[PDB]
Amino acid sequence: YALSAQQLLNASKIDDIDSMMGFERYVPPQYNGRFDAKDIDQIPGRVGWLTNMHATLVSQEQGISGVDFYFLDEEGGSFKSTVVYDPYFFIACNDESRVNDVEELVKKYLESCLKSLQIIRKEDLTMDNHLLGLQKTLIKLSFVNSNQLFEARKLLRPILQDNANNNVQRNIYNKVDAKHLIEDIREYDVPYHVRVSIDKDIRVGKWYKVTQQGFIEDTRKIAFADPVVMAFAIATTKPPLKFPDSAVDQIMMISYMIDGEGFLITNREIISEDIEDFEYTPKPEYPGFFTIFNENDEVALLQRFFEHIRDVRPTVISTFNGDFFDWPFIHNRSKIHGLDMFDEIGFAPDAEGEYKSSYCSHMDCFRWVKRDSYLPQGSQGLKAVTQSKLGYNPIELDPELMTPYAFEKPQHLSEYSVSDAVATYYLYMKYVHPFIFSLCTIIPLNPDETLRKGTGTLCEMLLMVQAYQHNILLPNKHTDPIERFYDGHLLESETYVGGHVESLEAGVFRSDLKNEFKIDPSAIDELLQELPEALKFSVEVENKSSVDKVTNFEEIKNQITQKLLELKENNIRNELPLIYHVDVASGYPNIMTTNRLQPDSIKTCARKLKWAWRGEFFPSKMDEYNMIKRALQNETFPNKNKVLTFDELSYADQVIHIKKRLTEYSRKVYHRVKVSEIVEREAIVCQRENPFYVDTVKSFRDRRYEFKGLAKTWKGNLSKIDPSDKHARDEAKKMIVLYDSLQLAHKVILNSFYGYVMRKGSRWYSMEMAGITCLTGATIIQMARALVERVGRPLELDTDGIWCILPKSFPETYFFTLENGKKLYLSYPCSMLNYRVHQKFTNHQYQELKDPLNYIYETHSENTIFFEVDGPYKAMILPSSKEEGKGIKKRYAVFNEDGSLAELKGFELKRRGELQLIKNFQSDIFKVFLEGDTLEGCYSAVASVCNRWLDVLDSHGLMLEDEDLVSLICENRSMSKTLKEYEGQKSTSITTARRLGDFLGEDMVKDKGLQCKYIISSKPFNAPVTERAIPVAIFSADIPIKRSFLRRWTLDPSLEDLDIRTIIDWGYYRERLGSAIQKIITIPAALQGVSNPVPRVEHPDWLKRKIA
DNA sequence: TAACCGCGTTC
DNA sequence: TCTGGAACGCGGTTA
Ligand SMILES: Nc1ccn([C@H]2C[C@H](O)[C@@H](COP(=O)(O)OP(=O)(O)OP(=O)(O)O)O2)c(=O)n1
Ligand SMILES: [Ca+2]
Repeated sequence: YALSAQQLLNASKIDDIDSMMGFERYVPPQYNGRFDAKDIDQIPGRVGWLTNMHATLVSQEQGISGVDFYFLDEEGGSFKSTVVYDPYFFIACNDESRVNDVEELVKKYLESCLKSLQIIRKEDLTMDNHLLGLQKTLIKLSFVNSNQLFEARKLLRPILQDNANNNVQRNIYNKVDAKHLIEDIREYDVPYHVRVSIDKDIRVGKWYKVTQQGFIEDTRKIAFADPVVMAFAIATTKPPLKFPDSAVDQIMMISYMIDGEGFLITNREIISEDIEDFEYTPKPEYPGFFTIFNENDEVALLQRFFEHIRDVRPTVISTFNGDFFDWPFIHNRSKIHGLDMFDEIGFAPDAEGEYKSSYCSHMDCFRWVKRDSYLPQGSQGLKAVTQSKLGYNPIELDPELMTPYAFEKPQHLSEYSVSDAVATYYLYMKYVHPFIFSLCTIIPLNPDETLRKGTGTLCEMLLMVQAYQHNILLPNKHTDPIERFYDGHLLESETYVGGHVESLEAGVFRSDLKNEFKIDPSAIDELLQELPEALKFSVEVENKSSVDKVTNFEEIKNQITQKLLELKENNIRNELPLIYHVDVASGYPNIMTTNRLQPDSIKTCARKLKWAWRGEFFPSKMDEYNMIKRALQNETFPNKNKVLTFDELSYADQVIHIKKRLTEYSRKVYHRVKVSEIVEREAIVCQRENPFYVDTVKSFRDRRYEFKGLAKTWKGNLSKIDPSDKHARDEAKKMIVLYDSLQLAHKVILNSFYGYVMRKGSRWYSMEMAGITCLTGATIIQMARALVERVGRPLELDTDGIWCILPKSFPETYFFTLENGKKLYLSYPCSMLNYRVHQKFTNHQYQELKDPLNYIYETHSENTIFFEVDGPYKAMILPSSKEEGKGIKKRYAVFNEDGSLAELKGFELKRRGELQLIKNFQSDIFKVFLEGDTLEGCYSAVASVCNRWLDVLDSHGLMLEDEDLVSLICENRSMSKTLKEYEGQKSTSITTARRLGDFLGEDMVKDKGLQCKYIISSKPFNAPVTERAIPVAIFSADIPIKRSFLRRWTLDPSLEDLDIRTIIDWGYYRERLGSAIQKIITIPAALQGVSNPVPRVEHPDWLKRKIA
């Protein structure tokens, strides 16, 4: 209909644009010989590196469905080739002996849109006897295009919903109709291009030969082709204190880089003078020679950008958040200027509002930064990312100086624009491009989708490929019920008990300051009894060798035994510690694969595993619940298109009202509004189920292990280089960052296999399997702690890792020597626990198909759960709570032996936003715990820094320049949603957002993600802090505006002193600094037996009493 | 006091 | 239409 025409027309537009960019549709010659990959060089065709793919319509050259594929050929050119393929989904039946009856129904019922029918079989993991070869019979419906596939779904849903409802009433005194035989539709929601990419085993990033028969992968060709890559960034005018408006604000410059060649177009109507060619090579490996394009006016600028793009023909354009700032600005500045960007460069927004093209992938690096970098949110800006992954500081410029510096210091502003471009091209080439394009080789998505789709969706794609290739029927996307009940109470949420976290000790621990250890002598007895087989376990399992080939096994056994035996005779010791960290490698994935954990396996073929369920429900019983429902049934409610009734509403809106009224009732009759209960649960895990899910996790884990191991290889290569070989250590350090980043980008995707069984809309949902994963790790990590606390002092614990200190005389690291001369590394702290993990947690019931033809299985033991050890570290600093007895989890600082920071967890320094005074305070303070000869001398050095920070606040800031003051006292906080979505809520961010609007206009709060830079006033006295919160920007406006809003915000019309120094609630920030000093310095010092080093910060009353 | 929320962390 | 999980710290309101 009118949908077809729009789609056929779009295909014609896209076809013309592709040809302008060098993608003419290529048809390979004919061949009547056998189609075999071995004979690839003789089958006529064209070879090309696959760079993109998109669904389209074809007109015998109604529309025909197909997928365009974009190639770069070996002769420096490009072409595209199309594959047609009939879209299809399946109809399931509830009586396989009458499948033809249903077949003859839908042939006539779907005669308007059906192209062909077929009876096919697939394996159904929910079917009885499916592990014996019994398959489910289905009707495969096929169509000419996707719109016809959707037309059939619209005709098939009435049948499915009518069968779910009961039958009509005819003769009350009384072979079923074939319409009732339709059980369900299946695989109806697979995106078409994912369907073609899976069924035809085509992947972006591989080499193919487009022949008449099909696509032949050329395994001979190895390395990727080199696409023409461009990355650009723009700079716009901006009213002071406000945001750029693509309506009124013009753009001044566009800076970009094409394969290393730098460019910068300028808008002379805004920037004052012509800019000469200049260079920005921030580090030697980032060459940046920039040729300038000075143009009269904005149109002239935009056509250079469009003409240059048209001439170099980029197949990848990279930006940094250019999907929601840059591209929409260029578009609107092209609309006002009468330029159609789509006819110019083939770029346009899509359904999600992101800007895309047919021939060119848009690589928004911010998506990679946000999803795969593993960097914190505070470190996700371009400057922080450039500092972390590129190893240099890019040029800075306060955005309020950008519009003026187009006039005053243009060249200064030309160096900032090129900086953003240099950092973006090399961020893409070094990190984003290799990662995403490699991922495309195994994921049936094009580059644009591999970069932006959620990691759970990426997992589902990987799993569907396995499911299809093993002829397993795809389950339909899971749907959660609108209401669930527990014990007669309406549930508000349910979950499983997740990871185990423990705060066990606080204070400073350093390798030069002795500690007191109490060694359980029975513990040493157990280690001595397990020592012979633990060392064998290290040889044969941990290093995949044989004790027959090690030549110092007895020496090592004796040295460890001697060290252990002395520790037993002296169980009370005051020694230097060893600050060690043990962590299970890929904990949850390895827990899953060890126990054959997968959603379809939750049902000696049965392994019972326990998990913990936690529910949150209303205190109201049924008898009450029904009462509030019938109350709302008698009420009127507004329409949404002039008044409706409860039952005339939707089910969703119904329970929305029920929940609100249920909360109110319980808050009165019960006072409590939500009750939480935990119940232990068991689940059967079949050990014989088709392991397509488990095997997918095992493969992707092994994929990550590759890069994780290379990061450890090169960490050792760098430790072997002499400090004088400067060029060698830089290459080694660059390898370390590259592989550490690659293994980290694989980490989120990996652990998303564990999270996917709880994702909304998941095809393989199982709360039980996730709950079992969490409880098992909780058992292992506590088993490990139970041993550490008997031999040393565990400090902190989270999920699968333990930080601890061990006596200096505890057996540490050893090196088996093989007859080959090669050595094997052994760390006894790790091997003692790994022998226990493999004594108590191995799955002895793991099963695999031996003979698949006769369906014979074998049973073996499996366990891939290993602690890895890092250390020994120079220092660890763990903070303590302000409340008595409580600890602080997920926060500490760790230092390497050479004095550099190893880890910094949780603290405000790294968190996004937060109070700059506390941020800057933490930066200066942690490195100071390294000073001092004794523990008491250590705390004194930190107190010196403390009292300097207390001095600036006690002096009401009089010691800082007013520029350093506006930065130290400000606190930034982001707003996830728009301010209108926070109605009925008070906070400092909301107040700042409201006042920013009453002063700079509602056009500021128009967009979510607003940063609220505020300072708290002492002005409304004894008033809630959420009200005394002023936008920092007010101290930067003209004086009348400042006083009006100030006096109003202070409730003091007698206010003429508009100096920020007088408005600040110094006592508030003095108390904030106090809580920081208490938790990092003084209160941990008390738990370590050192009197308050910072007496100006008084101890809590409970601490002063315990001191006595 | 304890429940409770928003944000951004550690797993 | 998209869309991995739970545990936790902290400032701040609220019952
Ligand atoms: N983003 C994350 C981080 C962690 N986890 C869960 C699953 C992990 O198995 C477990 C432990 O977290 P780690 O940081 O130890 O991650 P891994 O054990 O997977 O990796 P590593 O080998 O680096 O320890 O926490 C998760 O689900 N999602
Ligand atoms: Ca781990």
